[PDB]
Amino acid sequence: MKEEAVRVIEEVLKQGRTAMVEYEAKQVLKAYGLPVPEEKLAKTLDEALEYAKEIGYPVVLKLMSPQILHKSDAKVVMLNIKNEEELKKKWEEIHENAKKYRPDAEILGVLVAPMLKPGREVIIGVTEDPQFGHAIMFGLGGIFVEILKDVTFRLVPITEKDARKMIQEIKAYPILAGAEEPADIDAIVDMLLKVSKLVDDLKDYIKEMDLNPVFVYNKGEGAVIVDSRIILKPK
Repeated sequence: MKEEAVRVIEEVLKQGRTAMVEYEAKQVLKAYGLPVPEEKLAKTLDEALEYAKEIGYPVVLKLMSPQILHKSDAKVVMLNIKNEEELKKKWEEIHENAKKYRPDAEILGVLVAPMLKPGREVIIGVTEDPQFGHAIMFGLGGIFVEILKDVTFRLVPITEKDARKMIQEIKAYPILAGAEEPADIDAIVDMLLKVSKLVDDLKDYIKEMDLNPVFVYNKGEGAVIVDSRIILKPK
Protein backbone atom coordinates (compact mmCIF):
# COMPACT_ATOMS: atom_id res chain seq x y z
CA MET A 1 0.00 0.00 0.00
CA LYS A 2 1.71 3.18 -1.22
CA GLU A 3 1.96 5.27 1.94
CA GLU A 4 1.07 8.58 0.26
CA ALA A 5 -2.28 7.11 -0.79
CA VAL A 6 -3.05 5.74 2.68
CA ARG A 7 -2.07 9.15 4.05
CA VAL A 8 -4.48 11.16 1.91
CA ILE A 9 -7.18 8.54 2.54
CA GLU A 10 -6.70 8.49 6.32
CA GLU A 11 -6.72 12.29 6.42
CA VAL A 12 -10.13 12.37 4.72
CA LEU A 13 -11.59 9.69 6.98
CA LYS A 14 -10.22 11.60 9.98
CA GLN A 15 -12.55 14.40 8.94
CA GLY A 16 -15.40 11.91 9.03
CA ARG A 17 -15.87 12.01 5.26
CA THR A 18 -16.35 9.13 2.84
CA ALA A 19 -16.38 11.03 -0.47
CA MET A 20 -13.06 12.39 -1.72
CA VAL A 21 -12.98 15.62 -3.74
CA GLU A 22 -11.26 15.67 -7.13
CA TYR A 23 -7.85 16.84 -5.92
CA GLU A 24 -7.78 14.27 -3.09
CA ALA A 25 -8.77 11.44 -5.42
CA LYS A 26 -6.08 12.44 -7.91
CA GLN A 27 -3.44 12.42 -5.17
CA VAL A 28 -4.34 8.76 -4.65
CA LEU A 29 -4.12 8.18 -8.40
CA LYS A 30 -0.73 9.89 -8.77
CA ALA A 31 0.65 7.85 -5.86
CA TYR A 32 0.22 4.86 -8.17
CA GLY A 33 1.74 6.50 -11.23
CA LEU A 34 -1.51 7.03 -13.14
CA PRO A 35 -1.49 9.81 -15.79
CA VAL A 36 -2.78 12.87 -13.95
CA PRO A 37 -1.54 16.25 -15.29
CA GLU A 38 -0.22 19.04 -13.08
CA GLU A 39 -3.01 20.93 -11.27
CA LYS A 40 -2.88 23.40 -8.41
CA LEU A 41 -5.31 23.97 -5.55
CA ALA A 42 -5.88 27.69 -5.06
CA LYS A 43 -7.21 28.83 -1.68
CA THR A 44 -7.66 32.45 -2.84
CA LEU A 45 -8.22 34.32 -6.09
CA ASP A 46 -4.70 35.74 -5.86
CA GLU A 47 -3.34 32.20 -5.59
CA ALA A 48 -5.38 31.10 -8.60
CA LEU A 49 -4.04 33.99 -10.65
CA GLU A 50 -0.48 32.89 -9.81
CA TYR A 51 -1.07 29.21 -10.62
CA ALA A 52 -2.80 30.19 -13.86
CA LYS A 53 0.27 32.11 -15.01
CA GLU A 54 2.34 29.18 -13.79
CA ILE A 55 0.66 26.44 -15.84
CA GLY A 56 -0.30 28.85 -18.62
CA TYR A 57 -3.64 29.98 -20.06
CA PRO A 58 -6.21 28.90 -21.04
CA VAL A 59 -7.14 27.18 -17.78
CA VAL A 60 -10.05 25.44 -16.07
CA LEU A 61 -11.47 26.37 -12.66
CA LYS A 62 -13.19 23.70 -10.57
CA LEU A 63 -14.61 24.45 -7.13
CA MET A 64 -13.65 21.85 -4.54
CA SER A 65 -16.26 21.00 -1.91
CA PRO A 66 -17.18 17.71 -0.19
CA GLN A 67 -20.81 18.83 -0.54
CA ILE A 68 -20.55 19.44 -4.27
CA LEU A 69 -19.26 16.23 -5.84
CA HIS A 70 -21.24 16.51 -9.09
CA LYS A 71 -19.51 19.67 -10.31
CA SER A 72 -21.27 19.90 -13.70
CA ASP A 73 -24.67 19.64 -12.01
CA ALA A 74 -23.83 22.58 -9.71
CA LYS A 75 -22.05 24.46 -12.48
CA VAL A 76 -18.92 25.06 -10.40
CA VAL A 77 -16.56 24.09 -13.25
CA MET A 78 -15.58 26.78 -15.79
CA LEU A 79 -13.59 26.00 -18.93
CA ASN A 80 -11.26 27.70 -21.41
CA ILE A 81 -10.51 30.76 -19.27
CA LYS A 82 -8.24 32.79 -21.55
CA ASN A 83 -6.97 35.52 -19.23
CA GLU A 84 -6.73 37.10 -15.80
CA GLU A 85 -9.87 39.27 -16.10
CA GLU A 86 -11.97 36.28 -17.13
CA LEU A 87 -10.48 34.15 -14.34
CA LYS A 88 -11.49 36.80 -11.78
CA LYS A 89 -15.09 36.75 -13.02
CA LYS A 90 -15.35 32.96 -13.34
CA TRP A 91 -13.94 32.68 -9.83
CA GLU A 92 -16.89 34.77 -8.63
CA GLU A 93 -19.35 32.76 -10.71
CA ILE A 94 -18.47 29.31 -9.40
CA HIS A 95 -18.68 30.54 -5.83
CA GLU A 96 -22.13 31.99 -6.54
CA ASN A 97 -23.23 28.78 -8.23
CA ALA A 98 -21.99 26.78 -5.26
CA LYS A 99 -23.90 29.08 -2.91
CA LYS A 100 -27.18 28.45 -4.73
CA TYR A 101 -26.47 24.71 -4.91
CA ARG A 102 -25.45 24.06 -1.27
CA PRO A 103 -25.20 27.25 0.82
CA ASP A 104 -23.78 25.22 3.72
CA ALA A 105 -20.96 23.72 1.62
CA GLU A 106 -17.42 23.62 2.96
CA ILE A 107 -15.22 25.22 0.28
CA LEU A 108 -11.81 23.53 0.26
CA GLY A 109 -10.53 25.72 -2.55
CA VAL A 110 -10.48 25.90 -6.34
CA LEU A 111 -8.61 23.55 -8.63
CA VAL A 112 -6.73 25.38 -11.38
CA ALA A 113 -5.97 22.95 -14.20
CA PRO A 114 -4.91 23.02 -17.84
CA MET A 115 -7.11 22.77 -20.92
CA LEU A 116 -6.10 19.27 -21.99
CA LYS A 117 -5.99 18.31 -25.64
CA PRO A 118 -9.12 16.26 -26.34
CA GLY A 119 -8.75 12.59 -27.21
CA ARG A 120 -10.83 9.40 -27.27
CA GLU A 121 -13.06 9.43 -24.19
CA VAL A 122 -13.03 6.26 -22.09
CA ILE A 123 -14.17 5.42 -18.57
CA ILE A 124 -12.65 3.16 -15.93
CA GLY A 125 -14.91 2.29 -13.03
CA VAL A 126 -14.56 0.29 -9.82
CA THR A 127 -17.29 -1.08 -7.59
CA GLU A 128 -17.31 -3.63 -4.77
CA ASP A 129 -19.71 -6.58 -4.78
CA PRO A 130 -20.98 -8.15 -1.51
CA GLN A 131 -20.00 -11.66 -2.65
CA PHE A 132 -17.19 -11.16 -5.20
CA GLY A 133 -15.24 -8.15 -3.97
CA HIS A 134 -13.95 -5.34 -6.20
CA ALA A 135 -14.46 -5.27 -9.94
CA ILE A 136 -12.92 -3.01 -12.54
CA MET A 137 -14.95 -1.83 -15.56
CA PHE A 138 -14.00 -0.36 -18.92
CA GLY A 139 -16.02 1.22 -21.71
CA LEU A 140 -16.11 4.32 -23.91
CA GLY A 141 -17.24 7.63 -22.48
CA GLY A 142 -19.27 10.39 -24.06
CA ILE A 143 -22.75 11.72 -23.31
CA PHE A 144 -24.44 8.54 -24.57
CA VAL A 145 -22.68 6.10 -22.23
CA GLU A 146 -25.92 5.21 -20.43
CA ILE A 147 -27.72 4.65 -23.74
CA LEU A 148 -25.06 2.49 -25.37
CA LYS A 149 -24.68 0.32 -22.25
CA ASP A 150 -21.31 -1.03 -23.42
CA VAL A 151 -19.00 -1.89 -20.54
CA THR A 152 -16.90 -4.96 -19.79
CA PHE A 153 -15.61 -5.97 -16.35
CA ARG A 154 -13.15 -8.21 -14.51
CA LEU A 155 -12.52 -9.02 -10.85
CA VAL A 156 -9.62 -7.20 -9.20
CA PRO A 157 -6.73 -8.00 -9.31
CA ILE A 158 -6.58 -8.45 -13.07
CA THR A 159 -3.71 -9.71 -15.21
CA GLU A 160 -2.45 -8.04 -18.37
CA LYS A 161 -4.36 -10.73 -20.26
CA ASP A 162 -7.57 -9.63 -18.51
CA ALA A 163 -6.81 -6.00 -19.37
CA ARG A 164 -6.17 -6.49 -23.09
CA LYS A 165 -9.09 -8.88 -23.26
CA MET A 166 -11.68 -6.64 -21.55
CA ILE A 167 -10.63 -3.84 -23.88
CA GLN A 168 -11.32 -6.03 -26.91
CA GLU A 169 -14.65 -7.29 -25.58
CA ILE A 170 -16.50 -3.95 -25.75
CA LYS A 171 -18.74 -3.50 -28.78
CA ALA A 172 -17.04 -0.18 -29.49
CA TYR A 173 -13.64 -1.85 -29.75
CA PRO A 174 -13.40 -1.36 -33.54
CA ILE A 175 -13.62 2.36 -32.84
CA LEU A 176 -10.47 2.24 -30.69
CA ALA A 177 -8.63 0.19 -33.30
CA GLY A 178 -9.48 2.91 -35.80
CA ALA A 179 -12.35 2.46 -38.25
CA GLU A 180 -8.47 5.86 -38.84
CA GLU A 181 -5.58 6.00 -36.38
CA PRO A 182 -5.84 3.52 -33.49
CA ALA A 183 -5.95 4.80 -29.93
CA ASP A 184 -3.09 4.03 -27.57
CA ILE A 185 -4.31 0.63 -26.35
CA ASP A 186 -1.14 -0.11 -24.38
CA ALA A 187 -1.73 3.10 -22.47
CA ILE A 188 -5.21 1.90 -21.59
CA VAL A 189 -3.84 -1.47 -20.54
CA ASP A 190 -1.35 0.28 -18.26
CA MET A 191 -4.11 2.34 -16.61
CA LEU A 192 -6.27 -0.71 -15.97
CA LEU A 193 -3.36 -2.55 -14.32
CA LYS A 194 -2.43 0.45 -12.19
CA VAL A 195 -6.02 0.91 -11.03
CA SER A 196 -6.21 -2.82 -10.33
CA LYS A 197 -3.06 -2.56 -8.18
CA LEU A 198 -4.30 0.56 -6.41
CA VAL A 199 -7.66 -1.06 -5.61
CA ASP A 200 -6.17 -4.40 -4.56
CA ASP A 201 -3.78 -2.58 -2.20
CA LEU A 202 -6.51 -0.37 -0.79
CA LYS A 203 -9.41 -2.83 -0.91
CA ASP A 204 -10.24 -2.20 2.75
CA TYR A 205 -10.28 1.56 2.15
CA ILE A 206 -12.07 2.11 -1.16
CA LYS A 207 -15.74 1.26 -1.71
CA GLU A 208 -15.91 2.52 -5.29
CA MET A 209 -14.25 4.88 -7.74
CA ASP A 210 -13.81 5.86 -11.34
CA LEU A 211 -11.62 7.80 -13.70
CA ASN A 212 -14.05 9.84 -15.80
CA PRO A 213 -13.29 11.30 -18.07
CA VAL A 214 -10.03 9.90 -19.39
CA PHE A 215 -8.70 11.01 -22.77
CA VAL A 216 -6.81 8.45 -24.84
CA TYR A 217 -4.52 9.70 -27.59
CA ASN A 218 -3.19 7.90 -30.65
CA LYS A 219 -0.67 5.06 -30.57
CA GLY A 220 2.49 5.78 -28.62
CA GLU A 221 1.31 9.03 -27.02
CA GLY A 222 -0.39 7.77 -23.87
CA ALA A 223 -3.52 9.06 -22.14
CA VAL A 224 -4.61 11.52 -19.46
CA ILE A 225 -7.10 11.41 -16.57
CA VAL A 226 -9.39 14.45 -16.57
CA ASP A 227 -11.55 13.90 -13.49
CA SER A 228 -11.90 11.19 -10.85
CA ARG A 229 -14.04 10.26 -7.87
CA ILE A 230 -13.24 7.99 -4.95
CA ILE A 231 -15.74 6.87 -2.30
CA LEU A 232 -14.17 5.50 0.88
CA LYS A 233 -15.45 2.89 3.32
CA PRO A 234 -16.11 4.03 6.93
CA LYS A 235 -14.11 2.80 10.04
